[PDB]
Amino acid sequence: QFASVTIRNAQTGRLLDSNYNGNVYTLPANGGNYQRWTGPGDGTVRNAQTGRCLDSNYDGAVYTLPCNGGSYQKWLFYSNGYIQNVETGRVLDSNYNGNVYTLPANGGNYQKWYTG
Ligand code: NA
Ligand code: NA
Ligand code: NA
Repeated sequence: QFASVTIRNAQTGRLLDSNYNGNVYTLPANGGNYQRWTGPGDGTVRNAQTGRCLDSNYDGAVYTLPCNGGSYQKWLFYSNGYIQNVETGRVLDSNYNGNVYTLPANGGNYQKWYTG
């Protein structure tokens, strides 16, 4: 479990962030609570500001939605930095533009995250 941690992309250095409309992206660190995330212990990754759950689909889109208990909202954190969706098996990824998505694991640094 974790409370109010940042989730930083190892490659870009940008932080996972989201808004009340459910958009997810990365931005440079700004100290705000939209850039913090909380993991209760049920596999969810909840935005500390909005309370919405990180979610994704088989096409690789990522977004936040009200927490609904489903497997698309459950994530596995690996000690090597992967963040894997339980339903799809795809891992969280992002780019220098700030887009966030999921892709099959390919060992790249864009799929490594530092959570703390
Ligand atoms: Na973050
Ligand atoms: Na979640
Ligand atoms: Na990942």
